[PDB]
Amino acid sequence: SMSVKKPKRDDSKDLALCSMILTEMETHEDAWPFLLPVNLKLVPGYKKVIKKPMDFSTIREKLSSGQYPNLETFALDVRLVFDNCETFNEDDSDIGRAGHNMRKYFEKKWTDTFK
Repeated sequence: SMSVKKPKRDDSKDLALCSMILTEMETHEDAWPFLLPVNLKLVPGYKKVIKKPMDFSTIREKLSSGQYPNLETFALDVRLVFDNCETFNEDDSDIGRAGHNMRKYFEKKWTDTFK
């Protein structure tokens, strides 16, 4: 509350560390469904169904231009990529499986780096 603060967690490396996690996600062999925005002209149903599209290239641009206020807003956009994928793709599809694999990969790096 006013003039009463918990001790200061060092957040000065968060930007660099989220960049490293994102590089590791970008270079994973199963990243290909997630590298670029879904083409809304060429994929029927996507525009109407997926209210907030997100992809790794869009996160990389937001990261590089100071559009994440903190490391939690960064994790929210990564998770959004996988939540969108589960909404649109069957679990038993190449893209569906890719999404589960990447979410697992992300969540481990996240815990090991920050928790």
